[PDB]
Amino acid sequence: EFEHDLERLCFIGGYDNDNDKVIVVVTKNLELFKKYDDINLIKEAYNHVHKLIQKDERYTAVFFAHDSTVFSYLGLSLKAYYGMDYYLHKNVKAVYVIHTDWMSKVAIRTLLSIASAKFTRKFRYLNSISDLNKYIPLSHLKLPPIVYE
Amino acid sequence: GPEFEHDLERLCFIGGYDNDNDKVIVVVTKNLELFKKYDDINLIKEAYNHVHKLIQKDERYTAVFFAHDSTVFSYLGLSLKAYYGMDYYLHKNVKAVYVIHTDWMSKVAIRTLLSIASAKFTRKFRYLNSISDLNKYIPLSHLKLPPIVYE
Amino acid sequence: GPEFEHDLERLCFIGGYDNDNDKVIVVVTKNLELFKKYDDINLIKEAYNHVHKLIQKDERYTAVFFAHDSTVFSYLGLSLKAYYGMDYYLHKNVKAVYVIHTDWMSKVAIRTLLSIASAKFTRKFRYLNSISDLNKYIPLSHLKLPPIVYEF
Amino acid sequence: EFEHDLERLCFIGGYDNDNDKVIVVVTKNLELFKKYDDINLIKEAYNHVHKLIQKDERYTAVFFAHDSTVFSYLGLSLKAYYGMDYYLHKNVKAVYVIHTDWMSKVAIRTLLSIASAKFTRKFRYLNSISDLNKYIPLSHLKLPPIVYE
Repeated sequence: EFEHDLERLCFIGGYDNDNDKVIVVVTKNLELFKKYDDINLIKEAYNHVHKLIQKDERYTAVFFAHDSTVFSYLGLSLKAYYGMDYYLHKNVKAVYVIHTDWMSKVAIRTLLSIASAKFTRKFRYLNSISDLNKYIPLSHLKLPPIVYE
Repeated sequence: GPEFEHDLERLCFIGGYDNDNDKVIVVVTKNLELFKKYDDINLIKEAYNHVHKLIQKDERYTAVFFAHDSTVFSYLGLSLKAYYGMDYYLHKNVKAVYVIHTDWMSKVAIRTLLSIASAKFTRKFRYLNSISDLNKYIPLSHLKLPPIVYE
Repeated sequence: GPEFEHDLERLCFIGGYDNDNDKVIVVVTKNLELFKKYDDINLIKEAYNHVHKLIQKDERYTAVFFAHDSTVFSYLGLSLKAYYGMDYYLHKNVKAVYVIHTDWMSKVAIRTLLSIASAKFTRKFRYLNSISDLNKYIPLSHLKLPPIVYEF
Repeated sequence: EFEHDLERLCFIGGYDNDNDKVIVVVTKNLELFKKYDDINLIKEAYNHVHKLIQKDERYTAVFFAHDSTVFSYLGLSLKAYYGMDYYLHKNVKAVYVIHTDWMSKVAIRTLLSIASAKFTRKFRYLNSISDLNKYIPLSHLKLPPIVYE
């Protein structure tokens, strides 16, 4: 029975401290489904998550990305998570990706950081060293001569 | 070898401290050309490692990027791409970051738009290194976890 | 001046043809070095101008990015970024885009994620240069247009 | 009055051949509000547009971006368009942005080209020049000697 394989790829692991669902997906386990022939997978996957999250439920998603990357399993899991109906995106408290390779780590942090308004507000674009003196005193910094020419 | 770690310090270093006495780490972008002379090294990985020891896991700090003349490019482009894929704590804990470029608008017009179009969905995500880091956000006692987070 | 136009052709040129005799336009990325010598200029706008003369509107072609080098940069990210902000017809009409680089994944890992997370809404957009170009898609006779698209 | 300064920024300019609305936004016309004070502008705007597109209704949207960049007017009109309830994004058939400055044109084309799956499908990452031979024959190419060291 493959409905069991499909239950070790994605399952309800717990219920956090607010009593809302915490659904786990273990991306590396997308390899069990290679053994089947003439399957869809993403429709099987989509109707299964629909069985684990009904409409109106606020939940948390957690992706265990051990032994997968943006170019293999974690790529498709996340692409597939993005293709979900909007209510799944509206109703998540947070998505967690845990432990992937170095590439994908810095791929993810870049995407998240482009999206972090809290952070992109912190930038301040000045035209020369002179205009910095107002915020950080130039008498407080040892700098090479390159920054002065 | 050691010449490499010294070129790292000419690229990124603590220049001084502000009032409230916190680090002001500068990156003299330009100085990335010092690395063109090298054989095989993942520069960006070694550079992330250097910053990680310049600023420890909780201390508010300031960052400033110098890149005055245009050229091809000022490599300011690549320095902020690197800074954007850095650890999360380095973004939450930074007080302000100053770029000195003049022609900045042409650079960061693309990144301003990608930020505009960033979905509301993708602002919910957070990357974590080990599964222990997921505690504090969700207590792992509430959870059955797959056998791979165990030996 | 003329030296600048020559460094442009050393960077991006027509390389050859395939079948039915469609241009293969090579860009050797390591050749962005030639422009560090210069002062002033918007290199990115000059290169966009140069490609426009190398490939006319509706005409299929193949692109090849040569970046086998290493150190600070292969120049492949900077010239792929430049390629992504080119007019839509250059992307519709390219047959294939061969990027010759060893360590390529570590660069395009970031763009693969941004494409994954790109919304379906964003995919509905299109930039047009002039109000005239909109006629193709929605007929302008059907519409009241604000006086601003006019010059009474 | 002020409700009389919105129809000049957003109107149902007409209908396409398939008999669905087309909504014009003229991003420039957005300083007719610096003269008001108190006015929140963003919520009045959302209310106005909600009165031109009914919930179940497919439409087009065109942005006349004459005299605006990603750093003014056009940037806020798009940040605002992105802030809208999901049905406005599900329901558009297309979004046209017309005639902005060179920066923004390049910024817009870049975002769309990351989005465009048909485009990014066309890349093939070969490891060295030798592998290019199976696709484009090197008999056919004038190349500098650099591509061969």
